[PDB]
Amino acid sequence: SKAKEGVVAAAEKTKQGVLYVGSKTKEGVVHGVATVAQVTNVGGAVVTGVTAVAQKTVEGAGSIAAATG
Amino acid sequence: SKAKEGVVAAAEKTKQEGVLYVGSKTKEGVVHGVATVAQVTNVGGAVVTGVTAVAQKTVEGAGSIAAATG
Amino acid sequence: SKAKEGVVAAAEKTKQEGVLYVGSKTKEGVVHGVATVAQVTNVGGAVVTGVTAVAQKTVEGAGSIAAATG
Amino acid sequence: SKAKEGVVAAAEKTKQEGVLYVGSKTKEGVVHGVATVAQVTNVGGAVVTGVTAVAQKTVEGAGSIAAATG
Amino acid sequence: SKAKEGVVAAAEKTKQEGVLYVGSKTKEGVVHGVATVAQVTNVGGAVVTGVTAVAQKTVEGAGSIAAATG
Amino acid sequence: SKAKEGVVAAAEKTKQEGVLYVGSKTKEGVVHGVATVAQVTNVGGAVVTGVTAVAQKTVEGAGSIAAATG
Amino acid sequence: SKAKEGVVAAAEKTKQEGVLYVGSKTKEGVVHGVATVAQVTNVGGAVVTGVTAVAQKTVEGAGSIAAATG
Amino acid sequence: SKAKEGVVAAAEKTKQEGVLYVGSKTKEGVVHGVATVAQVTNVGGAVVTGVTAVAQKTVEGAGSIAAATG
Amino acid sequence: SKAKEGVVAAAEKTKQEGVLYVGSKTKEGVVHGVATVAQVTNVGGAVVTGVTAVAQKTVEGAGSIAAATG
Amino acid sequence: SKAKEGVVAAAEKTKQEGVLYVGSKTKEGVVHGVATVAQVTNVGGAVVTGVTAVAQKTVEGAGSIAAATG
Repeated sequence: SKAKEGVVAAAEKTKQGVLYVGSKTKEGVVHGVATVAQVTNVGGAVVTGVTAVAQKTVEGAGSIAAATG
Repeated sequence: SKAKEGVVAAAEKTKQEGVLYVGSKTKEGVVHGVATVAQVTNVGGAVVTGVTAVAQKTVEGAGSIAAATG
Repeated sequence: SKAKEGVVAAAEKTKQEGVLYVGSKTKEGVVHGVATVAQVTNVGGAVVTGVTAVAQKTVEGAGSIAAATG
Repeated sequence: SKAKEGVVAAAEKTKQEGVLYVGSKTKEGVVHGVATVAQVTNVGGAVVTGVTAVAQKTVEGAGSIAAATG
Repeated sequence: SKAKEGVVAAAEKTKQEGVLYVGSKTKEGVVHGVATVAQVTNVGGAVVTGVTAVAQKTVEGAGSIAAATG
Repeated sequence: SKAKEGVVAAAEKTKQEGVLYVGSKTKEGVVHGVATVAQVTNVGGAVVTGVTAVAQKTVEGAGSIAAATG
Repeated sequence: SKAKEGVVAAAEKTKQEGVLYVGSKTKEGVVHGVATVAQVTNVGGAVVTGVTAVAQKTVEGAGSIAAATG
Repeated sequence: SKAKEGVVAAAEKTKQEGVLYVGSKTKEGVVHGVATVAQVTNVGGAVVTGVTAVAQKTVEGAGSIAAATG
Repeated sequence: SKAKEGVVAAAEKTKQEGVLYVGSKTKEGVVHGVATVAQVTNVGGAVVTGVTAVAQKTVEGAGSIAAATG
Repeated sequence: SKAKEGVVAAAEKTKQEGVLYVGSKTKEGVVHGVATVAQVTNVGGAVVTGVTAVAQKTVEGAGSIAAATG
């Protein structure tokens, strides 16, 4: 009895400045997340560009659980 | 008895000057944010994509992803 | 009786003039952030990709990744 | 009974003029952040990739990665 | 009964003028951050890659990695 | 008594399945043809100027360019 | 008494398959033809200026270019 | 009494499956043809300037260039 | 009496499957033709300037360049 | 009486499967043809200047260049 499952228990969180970005381009090609022709979780930040800035980003209580077959 | 299942349990949160400037000047931008050509794709946090991509204070709290397969 | 599972228990967090300047100038950038050509890919912290990539104070607290295989 | 399991228990965290400047200039940049051509790939801390890549005060606290094989 | 497992219990953390200038200039840059061509690949601390790569004060506190064979 | 003359004396001629093929393909070309100032110019042959310039059997007989300046 | 003359005596002629192929493919070309100043000029042969310049059988007979300046 | 003349005196001619192939493929070419001044110039043969410059059977007979300056 | 003249006399001609192939493939070429001044120039032979410069059977008979300066 | 003259009496000609193949492949070439000044120049034969410079059968008979300068 094939059963390609995935057994997941996942979370908790019980709680109780200047930024400047200047840019100039010409003829840019960007591919953020591709898939050509197999899972792809994301639980934190994925930043993609020609200029990519990430500040104070991934702060607290993440969970990723994957399964397969 | 094939059963391509997935046993999910994913949630909890029982919680009891600022300047941002972005100036840009492009020419001929070709952007593909999230593609799929011819298999699942979860997202539980930020996915930023551009020619200029800024992300500040984004993912804070109780982020949960389960996955299974077919 | 195949069962290609992933047995997961994963999280918790129980709590109780800064200047950033980025200046750029390009010509003919070709950027591929996360590809897959023709295979799991978890992401639990930051993935930053560009021609200028700056990450500050990013991954602080309670990250968990569990994977399986078939 | 072939069962390519991954047995995971993973986390916890129970708590109780800074200047950054980045200046760049390029011509003809080709950047591939995370590729896969034709295989798990966990990520629990930062992955920074560019032509100029700066990571400051990044991975501070409670990270866990668990993998399996098949 | 081949069961290619990975048996993981992994974490804890129970707590109780900084200037960074980076300037650059290139021409015709080709960067590949993390490739895989044709295989587990964990990451539990910072992975920086570029023509100019600066990582300051990054991996500070409570990481854990565990993998399996195959 | 200035006299900044010019004597031009220039003419006479007392005369008693070839295949040509040109293909061109351009993206974003820019031409300037003969002149720009911020100064005479006598022409009696071909001045051919382009991104693809072909001149076949052009100047034949009694080309008689005269010039004089002061 | 200045007389910044020039005296020109210049002409006469008392005269009693073939395959040419050109293919050109360019991208982002820039051409400046024969002059730019910020100054006499006499032409009687083919002045050909291009990115692909072909001149066949051009100057035949009594090319009589004559110039006299001050 | 200045007289910065010139006696210019020049002409006569009393005359009683060739395959040519050119292929060119360029990217980002810049051509300046003859002159960039910030100055007499007599021409009576072919002046060919390119990134591919072919001159066949050009100057035949009575090329008669005459110059005189002051 | 300044007289900075020129006596130029230049004339006469009393005349009673060739395959040529050129292929060129360049990238990022820069050509300057004959002059960049910040000055007499007589031309009566072929002046060819390129990144591929071919000159076949150019000067034949009665080429009579004549110059006189002061 | 200053006379910075020049004198020339010059010409005459009283005349009563060839395969050529050139290929070229370059990258980042820079050519300057004959002059970069910051000055007489008589030309009587093929001045061929290039990265690939070929001249064939170029000068034949009665090229009777002359000058008398200063």
